[PDB]
Amino acid sequence: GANPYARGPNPTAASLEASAGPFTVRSFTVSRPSGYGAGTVYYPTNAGGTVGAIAIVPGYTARQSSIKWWGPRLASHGFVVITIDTNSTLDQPESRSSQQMAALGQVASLNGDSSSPIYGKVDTARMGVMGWAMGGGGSLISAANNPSLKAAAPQAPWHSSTNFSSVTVPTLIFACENDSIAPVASSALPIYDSMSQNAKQFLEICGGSHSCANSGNSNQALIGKKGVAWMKRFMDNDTRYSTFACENPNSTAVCDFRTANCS
Ligand SMILES: O=C(O)c1ccc(C(=O)OCCO)cc1
Repeated sequence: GANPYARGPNPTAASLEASAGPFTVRSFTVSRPSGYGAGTVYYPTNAGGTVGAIAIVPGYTARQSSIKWWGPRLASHGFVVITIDTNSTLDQPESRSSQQMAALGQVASLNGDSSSPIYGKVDTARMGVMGWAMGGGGSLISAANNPSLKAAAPQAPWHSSTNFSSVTVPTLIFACENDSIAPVASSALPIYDSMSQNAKQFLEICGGSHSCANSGNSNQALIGKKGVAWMKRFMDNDTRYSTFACENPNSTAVCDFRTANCS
């Protein structure tokens, strides 16, 4: 019958482009981080069923502020979102992946903690990974190592190897045209081209610096619609989002669009 994971009203371009989704969001600071530096958990208060969880990691030198906008944007659509600070702001992609996974593990633990605001709010079997730059590379390593993850959506990713041919997890790569830190042509695009087994998409923002998908970006309507639609489609199996997830958005803000194996 019905998809047991579907949450929220039927989507529209306007409802996905809006600053906020349909659910009320609250947040808390993790009192004792397990395996990472610090975290903030964003959650819907009124989703109507258990929701999946997404862990988001910053880039080199960076903190939760760089990635914070995703917490309310995704949680308002029916997700538990943990944004993390790493043990060191100078940790590399492998370590960022371990930390990201440790954060997912703690979100799973908090689902079982009767003192937590997310007690019984999480479907621990449905998880996703995001992150910026080295954190984007960490997210891809997470996906490679943990193929039960349901979706990945890194931004301006970098890793010392571009070979992510082992990834079977649906992966959306946000890229920034004018990235001077992790140039598209040597980083995000080779990573995208490596992936052969999965649903995948590539979305490059015209004129974007390395921070083009960070908090305070000027394309939150398009980037947020894409990120939410990809997570809805693949973490929730929610085919109401198939077109939003798979379409070329036909946008003057998009300077490179690719997709494969999307339905
Ligand atoms: O996470 C980062 O922001 C970060 C990512 C990549 C690099 C880097 O030096 O890549 C070399 C090629 O451009 C440095 C910082």
